[PDB]
Amino acid sequence: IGVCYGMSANNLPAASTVVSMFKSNGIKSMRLYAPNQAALQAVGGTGINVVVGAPNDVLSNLAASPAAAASWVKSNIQAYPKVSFRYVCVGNEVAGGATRNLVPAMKNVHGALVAAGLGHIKVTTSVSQAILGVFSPPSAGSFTGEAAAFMGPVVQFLARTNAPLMANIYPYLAWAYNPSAMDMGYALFNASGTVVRDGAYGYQNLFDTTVDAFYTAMGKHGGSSVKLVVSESGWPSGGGTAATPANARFYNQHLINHVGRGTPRHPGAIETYIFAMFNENQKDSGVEQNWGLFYPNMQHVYPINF
Amino acid sequence: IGVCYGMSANNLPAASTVVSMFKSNGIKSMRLYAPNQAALQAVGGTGINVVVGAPNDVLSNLAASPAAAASWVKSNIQAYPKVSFRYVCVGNEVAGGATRNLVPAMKNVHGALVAAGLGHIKVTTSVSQAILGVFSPPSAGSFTGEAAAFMGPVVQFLARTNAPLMANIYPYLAWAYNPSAMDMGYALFNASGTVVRDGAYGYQNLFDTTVDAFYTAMGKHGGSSVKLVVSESGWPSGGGTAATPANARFYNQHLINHVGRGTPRHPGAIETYIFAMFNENQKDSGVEQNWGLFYPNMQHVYPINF
Ligand SMILES: *[C@@H]1O[C@H](CO)[C@@H](O[C@@H]2O[C@H](CO)[C@@H](O)[C@H](O)[C@H]2NC(C)=O)[C@H](O)[C@H]1NC(C)=O
Ligand SMILES: *[C@@H]1O[C@H](CO)[C@@H](O[C@@H]2O[C@H](CO)[C@@H](O)[C@H](O)[C@H]2NC(C)=O)[C@H](O)[C@H]1NC(C)=O
Repeated sequence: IGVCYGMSANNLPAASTVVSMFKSNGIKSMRLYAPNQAALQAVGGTGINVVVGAPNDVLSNLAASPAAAASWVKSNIQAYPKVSFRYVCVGNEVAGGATRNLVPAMKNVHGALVAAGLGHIKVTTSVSQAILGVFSPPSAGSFTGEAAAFMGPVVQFLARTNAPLMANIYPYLAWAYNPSAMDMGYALFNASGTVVRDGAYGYQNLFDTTVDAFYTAMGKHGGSSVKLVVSESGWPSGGGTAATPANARFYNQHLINHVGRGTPRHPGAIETYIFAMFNENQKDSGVEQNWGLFYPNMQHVYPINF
Repeated sequence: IGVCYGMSANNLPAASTVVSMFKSNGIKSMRLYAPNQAALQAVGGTGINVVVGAPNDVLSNLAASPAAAASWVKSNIQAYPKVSFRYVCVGNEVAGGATRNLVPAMKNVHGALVAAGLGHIKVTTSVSQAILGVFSPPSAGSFTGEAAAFMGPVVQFLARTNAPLMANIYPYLAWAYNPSAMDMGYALFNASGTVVRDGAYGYQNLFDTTVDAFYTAMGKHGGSSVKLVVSESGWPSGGGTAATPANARFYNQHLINHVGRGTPRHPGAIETYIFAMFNENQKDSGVEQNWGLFYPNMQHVYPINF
């Protein structure tokens, strides 16, 4: 399992301490939202797989100038030969007109990587579950109209480069939108006795439903060979309805034990990253400040066996 | 929210006055059942979105001749450059053998719109909730055998053109059909909790159930990417059981406050049109003459905030 190393806080431990926590807890992969020099210098030579992101504010530059892309790769990838880079995630939940820069930026970063002999590092992007117009039933999975406009080209690029699509999937957020619309147990991996039939397949949790819905949506744009990586998933420990340490532990521990089995339509391990390592005090007040597995003081918010 | 501007009456205010009422009340969209000249002249330059219909009696002509369709578009659409046209609704609850002319007519109108540089105006059709063979539970939603025959091609045409399907949904009529079959509160938006449990999903009102049933039916015909627009919905203020100003206000005010959040399986705003602006004295005696938000003299039948 992997863990997202969010840094929107002013009281987190230093990078080398965090890298050490990953190692002592058995966390194999780390997702960074930007090429933080401290984190990259510290994670090198530790064996931890790294997903490094190109933040949304640099997308325009990477799309507009392939030279800028080669420079980005040189300064943030080639500069750290000891780091086990796995993917370069270009953008995170890019929206609006900025989506037009997505494919061009990915193409330019991809070209720069291959040229440096670093072509084993796959280029992808991370999308929100909100781009799904239909998630239930999974067999009818489709992207919304707006999303379909840019997702078509994105999915086709991933298919031709043999790169996976990254998706931030949060059963908690789908449920919290309207608590009366579905049983909480369905979103929490606690829906005993509940089997929602979709043709020949039976679903027991919202995570599987959403993952399979994404796969169906991708298949409609020529992406039947594209794998899905869950780049974010978690449950808040406070700040909102059902956001408690007990529910967060239940969700995350069940998630960890579940991803190796896969979904009804897609058996097999699903690469997953839990959001997030620490509670981040500089995010919005409410659930947003309570997504951490650890408190800034390094104490577990709740027990977890990775 | 939008409002249907029905004209089956002999004592309604002039079109320019009606348009003034739309503005002063905050009604953003208007549905016309025919390209009424007085109305189209009066609504131009107001910003009010317009759904214009091609009445059932002109369907065979539009289907048989591309030239007739181009002429219809020229006289009723191109002739009003100041009108904010949103959709062209070809037919309203077309039934029997006339349904064979549906797709041909839509194709011809669509072709004419594109050639004129008005391809942004989507072509659709409006169907009755009566074409649903099963509406409960929503996961089992499906069209009647007869409806399925023509709905397949209709939904497929809509999917290919990125146009929505319009549906006239009336919880009142479904309930009034057999009052013992369901609690009136369920139809009126006054149920306390979950009335229908569908797998992990909970429905507390008939409106949501019907909308989701339509989505399921469409998905079964290749229309999982097709959005639904509620082209009509309301509650009568007199002329029948439970038809009172208090119940009509309750239903309509709750609908207005509800549609922005969507349904259990389709969260998000649902484009909705309330039937209707005025009570229409040339309709059948009973509930049919009491669907209005306003009396012909322009007084509110009941207080409403849009
Ligand atoms: C997982 O689901 C079970 C079964 O619904 C939950 O256990 C019930 O919890 C309620 C709490 O009010 C009790 O009244 C019931 O008696 C419990 N059922 C049984 C069989 O003991 C359990 O709380 C859920 N777990 C989590 C973490 O939400
Ligand atoms: C909406 O539902 C409420 C609650 O069921 C109705 O109010 C109750 O009506 C009964 C009459 O049978 C009274 O005895 C209760 O005291 C009322 N409860 C409350 C809290 O007021 C209400 O009448 C319904 N509204 C509509 C328009 O049907």
